[PDB]
Amino acid sequence: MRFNHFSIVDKNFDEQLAELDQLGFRWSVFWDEKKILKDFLIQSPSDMTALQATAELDVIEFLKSSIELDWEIFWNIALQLLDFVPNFDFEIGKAFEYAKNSNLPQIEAEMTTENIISAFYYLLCTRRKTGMILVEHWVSEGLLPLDNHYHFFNDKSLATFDSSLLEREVLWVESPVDSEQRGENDLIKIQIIRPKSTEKLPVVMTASPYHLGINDKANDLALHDMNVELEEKTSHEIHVEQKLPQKLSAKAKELPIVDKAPYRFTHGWTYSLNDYFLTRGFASIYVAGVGTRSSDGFQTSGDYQQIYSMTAVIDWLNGRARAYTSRKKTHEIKASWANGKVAMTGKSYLGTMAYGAATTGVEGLELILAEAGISSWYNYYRENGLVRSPGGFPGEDLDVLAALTYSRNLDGADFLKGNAEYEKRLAEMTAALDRKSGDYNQFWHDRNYLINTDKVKADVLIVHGLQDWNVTPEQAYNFWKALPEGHAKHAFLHRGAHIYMNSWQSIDFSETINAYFVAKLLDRDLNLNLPPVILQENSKDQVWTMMNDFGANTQIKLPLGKTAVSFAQFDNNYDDETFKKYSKDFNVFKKDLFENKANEAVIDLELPSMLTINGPVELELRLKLNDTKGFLSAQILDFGQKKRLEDKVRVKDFKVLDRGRNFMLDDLVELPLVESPYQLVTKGFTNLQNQSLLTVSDLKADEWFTIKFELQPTIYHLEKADKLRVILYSTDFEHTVRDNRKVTYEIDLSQSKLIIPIESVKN
Amino acid sequence: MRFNHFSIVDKNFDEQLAELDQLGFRWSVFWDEKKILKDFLIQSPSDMTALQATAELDVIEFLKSSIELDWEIFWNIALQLLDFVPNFDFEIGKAFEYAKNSNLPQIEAEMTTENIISAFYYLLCTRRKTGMILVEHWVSEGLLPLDNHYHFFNDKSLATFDSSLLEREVLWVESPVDSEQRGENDLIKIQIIRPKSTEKLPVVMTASPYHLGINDKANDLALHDMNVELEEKTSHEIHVEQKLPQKLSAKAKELPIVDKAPYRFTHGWTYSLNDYFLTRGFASIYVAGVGTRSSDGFQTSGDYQQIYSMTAVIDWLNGRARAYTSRKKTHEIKASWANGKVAMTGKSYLGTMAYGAATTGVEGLELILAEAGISSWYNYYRENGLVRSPGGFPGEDLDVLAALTYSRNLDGADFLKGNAEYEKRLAEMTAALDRKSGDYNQFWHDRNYLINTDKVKADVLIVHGLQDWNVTPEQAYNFWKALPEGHAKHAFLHRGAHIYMNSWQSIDFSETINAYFVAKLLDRDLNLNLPPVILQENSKDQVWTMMNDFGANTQIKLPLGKTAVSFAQFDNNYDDETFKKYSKDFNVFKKDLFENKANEAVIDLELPSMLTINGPVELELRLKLNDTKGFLSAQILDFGQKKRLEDKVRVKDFKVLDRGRNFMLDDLVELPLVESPYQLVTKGFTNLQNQSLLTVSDLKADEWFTIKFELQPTIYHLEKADKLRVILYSTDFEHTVRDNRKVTYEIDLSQSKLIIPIESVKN
Repeated sequence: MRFNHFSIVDKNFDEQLAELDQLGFRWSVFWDEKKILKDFLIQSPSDMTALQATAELDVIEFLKSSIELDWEIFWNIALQLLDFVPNFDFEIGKAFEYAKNSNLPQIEAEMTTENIISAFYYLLCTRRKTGMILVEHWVSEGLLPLDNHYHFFNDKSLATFDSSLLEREVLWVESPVDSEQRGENDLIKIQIIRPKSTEKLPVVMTASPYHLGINDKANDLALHDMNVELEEKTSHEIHVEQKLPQKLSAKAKELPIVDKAPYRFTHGWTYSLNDYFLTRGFASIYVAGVGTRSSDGFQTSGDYQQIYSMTAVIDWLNGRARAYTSRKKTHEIKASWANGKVAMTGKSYLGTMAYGAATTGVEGLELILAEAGISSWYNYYRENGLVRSPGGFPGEDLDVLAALTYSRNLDGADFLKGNAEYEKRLAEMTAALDRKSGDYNQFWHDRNYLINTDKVKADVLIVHGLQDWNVTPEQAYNFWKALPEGHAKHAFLHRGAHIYMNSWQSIDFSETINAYFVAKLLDRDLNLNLPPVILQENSKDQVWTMMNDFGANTQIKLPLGKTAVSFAQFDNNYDDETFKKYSKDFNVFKKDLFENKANEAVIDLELPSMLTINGPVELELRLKLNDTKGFLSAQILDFGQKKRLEDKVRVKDFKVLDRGRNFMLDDLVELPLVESPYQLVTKGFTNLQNQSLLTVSDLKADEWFTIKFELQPTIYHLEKADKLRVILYSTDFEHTVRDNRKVTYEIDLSQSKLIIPIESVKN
Repeated sequence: MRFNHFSIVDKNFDEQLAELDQLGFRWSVFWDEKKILKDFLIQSPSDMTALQATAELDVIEFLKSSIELDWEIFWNIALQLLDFVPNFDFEIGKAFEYAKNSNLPQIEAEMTTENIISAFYYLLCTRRKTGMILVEHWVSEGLLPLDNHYHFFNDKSLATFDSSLLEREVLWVESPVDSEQRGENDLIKIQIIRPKSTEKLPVVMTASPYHLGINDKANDLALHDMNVELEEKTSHEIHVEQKLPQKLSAKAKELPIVDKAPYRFTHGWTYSLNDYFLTRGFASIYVAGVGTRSSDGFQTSGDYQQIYSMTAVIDWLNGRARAYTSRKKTHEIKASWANGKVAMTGKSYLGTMAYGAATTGVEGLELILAEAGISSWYNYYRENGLVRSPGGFPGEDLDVLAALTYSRNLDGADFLKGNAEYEKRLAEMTAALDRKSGDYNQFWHDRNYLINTDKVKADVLIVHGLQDWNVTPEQAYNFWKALPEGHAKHAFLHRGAHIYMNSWQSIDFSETINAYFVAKLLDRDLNLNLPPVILQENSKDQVWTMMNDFGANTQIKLPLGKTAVSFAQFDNNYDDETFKKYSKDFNVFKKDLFENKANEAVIDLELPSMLTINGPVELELRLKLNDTKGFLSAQILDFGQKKRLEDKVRVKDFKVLDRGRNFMLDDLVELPLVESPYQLVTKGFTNLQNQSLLTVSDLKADEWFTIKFELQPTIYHLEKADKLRVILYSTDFEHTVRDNRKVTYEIDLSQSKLIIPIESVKN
């Protein structure tokens, strides 16, 4: 196995001794090393009598013997404390080497009392085989009491807050939006989970429109039919201007103020990362926003009205907004328990709200941890003037999502009063989507946060899977690039798909975030020094590395032509039998597509030297077709039998992650390295009539022309022997419209090039 | 969706009113029905303002209106309380019908105050769509306080015990066994989890050798090679006698007695069913037994020494055995908090310990809930004088399991002191297994609990999957049949494989067990009337029914011959290329086998009339082969495209099952009904030299002979149009040894019959 640590903060010896002292390890520099070892074991929750010290002695016998401590014996014992099984996982007497091969943090210096003290200090910061760093594992076993006070170790907050004393309250924040123009402010319900504390508490907020329930039936009924014809566009230029929603201010009111919230709740969805923080002194707040269960308004899905319905919570936490005990607005409640500092978490739609909220510059929002989020809704349901369904979900669009998350209709009483207004507004949204052209427009522009990144003041932490074709990498890439120069930002890019990564064995993600959260939300110094991007290497088992940026400046060019006279063509139309079996199951189409058994142009490129792709690949193509309309599709896969990481996790151990003290037990998981015949590196699409998103032009039939479009950005490393399978085609029975007209594409490969941004590395 | 209830206990009106009163619903027979409805909603944790009463009014408006209550309005509201979404899951105004089609308990009588009161009473006993009965759902939301006192409703214990006050203690019970003959009693470590209570507490014990860890490496290394030759047997008769282990008594000792256990623990594996009971006033005790981590002895795996190491715990709970605070035996501890009543739970090895423990007749052991358990170890690793690996695990045997569960070696300090003795005893076990003949012997006889069922005094509840080929149905079937006449016994047979069934949406299993457990462990009357067997119907979605017995007396006979001159033959030997690809992956072999693409004899039988198989199928065959040794294999599958239940569960909802108050949240799951080309009904194997397990006979080559052997028992219903695919063959690359010698089998189909026990049903 292999470990990777990014959460270990370097500390001086005096600092180390002081922190150890706080944990009950009161040592001095002139103590004997075996005495320090003995005290370390005795003061801990571990069972000394079960530990083996050497090939011939257990720990007790070793302590009684005259044999002196060396690094091998130290590691024999340390690995056992880290949950490794001696004689089976590792060889007693070769523990030092085993630790080295596992990439565990190790002190490499002479055996002295001072060096031994540091080895123990950092051992406490080290991940166990079962997913938790030693110190937290021991804390969960009783090392420290549950006193509901902050206790820090290596700049991390420990789980010293009693989860049995958590308060679960409900209240409505008065937002400055009127999504349905009723002439009143929309009240937004929020759920609060906070530990007991004698001091103001930071907040970890998750804005989830899914939180209070989902409407699957309405979702399936709104689903769009992909089996339609591709409409031709007229030469024209698209014009847009940015206009932010006007904040509505509620009048003055002399209402009485209550101390505690009268309404409470017990069950609710939670993000395991938020739970981890609850016992570490961080309250959680979940908001569903406008158009959701128990709240007012329409499900404006993505625009700034929804963003403001969420950020109102932050205003309330900072005493800049009003909250009531109920929707009757008879009593007001204040955030007397909060310090006003906030951090947003969650993936997908939740990460999307974090990006959006960040672009408002709201004070108090200190940082966002946006995972698999959307920075511009247009790219989630479209691509270069084309209708492009999210990976795995054909027929989906913003109106289908609106129907899914308009949870107000989940309550019969609410359905009765607001269903009419809802359908009216959903129909208006559906027409605004313009699935006919698939072009960018004002409606989409109002859901593009990239144009407001200049207002971002919060630190930005981005998490994104490089095999996530649902919420494409461009989403993270674009926000990353639009952020002003010198802005505090970091990205974690893994190889999974649309999944979380806070329960993995290969990286100390939660512990790293812990350090970052305490510094930003508790007003402390951030001693943690993280690189620009933390990347999980492809074709490697549990290997993580660091990069300087996402998107390199250097680039090499590979011609698609193998000769000076190389032409390639393929049809758009399939036989009616094959066309209908591809439309019924896009997975069979993908299989054939990848194996060159469908209408396509395949180019197998032998790689010159090893290289690391870092950024969006560009496709410069010279083609022609016998029609005045059409689009092009392209997929690039790492072709050939080889071990590669799957995009779906596998379980390592069940319920070994304790988010407190027998609180929300979680499983330890990890992406498996398995042999595959190939793997998708990146893909992209473009409407041949869209030279750019804003300009549509006429297309001339039977005439040669050249197009330049980028594919999804990514970071992928290839060896000099690997092969890149470039697939060019039209209809994609998973993303684009399915038009079966008789058209023929012809590509001049010798005039076609593949531009690839590569990590210079300065190897 | 469809629900099935077996936990609802019938109660008189006076009883109903009294129980409702205890929940805070203080009603009288002369109250108006709308007033009762109003009080019911107001006194509950539900949100009245979100509920819809009619197609035009919400509940509040309905209460204010003059419209009277009828059964349709009642169900409109009841379905919402049961978590169904009005207007989407069901049609407002047609709620009564929807409830009927979902098989929900319904009162069918005139609308009166008395009938309305009963409808509410039983509504509280009814399962919600999300997996919990209404009353328990509301209790988890605060309907009743956490007072650590027993509260009963419809004969079920409610979750009124505070999980935050659970005590987790460790101690060692002095067993009466000396598995390694050291001249001392083996101390057995136990983990106790008990809620706070002012009265003696029943106990729910789980004997799990896996509990404290498993040794996967040792498991893989002990794995046996299946690619070996089949040895011929000599005519002889096997002789066995039953001899129980002599209980060793520890001498007297004047040790001081402590009040509370000094040793404690925090983390540990638990069975969700046991957790469910913790908050309902039932303590949990987990034991790993002899040869496990922190306990003395060898891993005797299955014999009565291991059984006694577990039952010693029950003796201690009843003041008949000594327990110490530590292995130093300096202080004694007594079970002052226990009432002495015990119930055993768990599946597989754990269910096996329950069967075994039951055959000892130990006082205090009131009942066992044995799931997928083994009643005789021989059948788990053998079948009719043949080595037959557990389904899915080729090469496994008792010694491989011993290596897996000898968890004492997981501690380095223990490895040092007892590894030598361990390997010595494991080698002795391996030789005793006699994989050469595969015959029954004394070693196996000492691990056969079926011969001691006359000593069973505890009620017996059996749970077993009819698609579990790991731990075959014969295990449950045999114990069921050996139980003395009139003995209290019940069986739940589902269609899953080696899985649990206490978190399903289609059956109220936990609630049924709740009622059974309180009556038996708390000395109360058992008013619950359960049928002999609760069976989940095949080829049906969420349908459960009841049967009078497992194994019918009636039987029909189907000839395998389609004509008077019908012969069939097949080889044993395959080409060396095919033989090695089948040995590397038995799944490809099974695929070919089922699709008649391997060396086999297939008989497609058209069924005359519909029928329900109930018991073991018998195969009377007349065959011959050119050899003096060999075995026969047979599999019978329900052939043909049709919707069938898979043997693996699918998730319905995440974390909706609360085992307390935000305690051990669990997912609601269910076996999915999907279309399949076929499905295995039953299979069996036999050594042609074994007329019976105890008599081995010589085999004559090129000579006709007839054999009669049974396949695995089961209950499967077939329609008159279904087809039974009977497959006869030799080598099974999943269960039996892989001998590729050149032999030819010939079967006389006209002299061969299929005897099938059928449920008379008296249709």
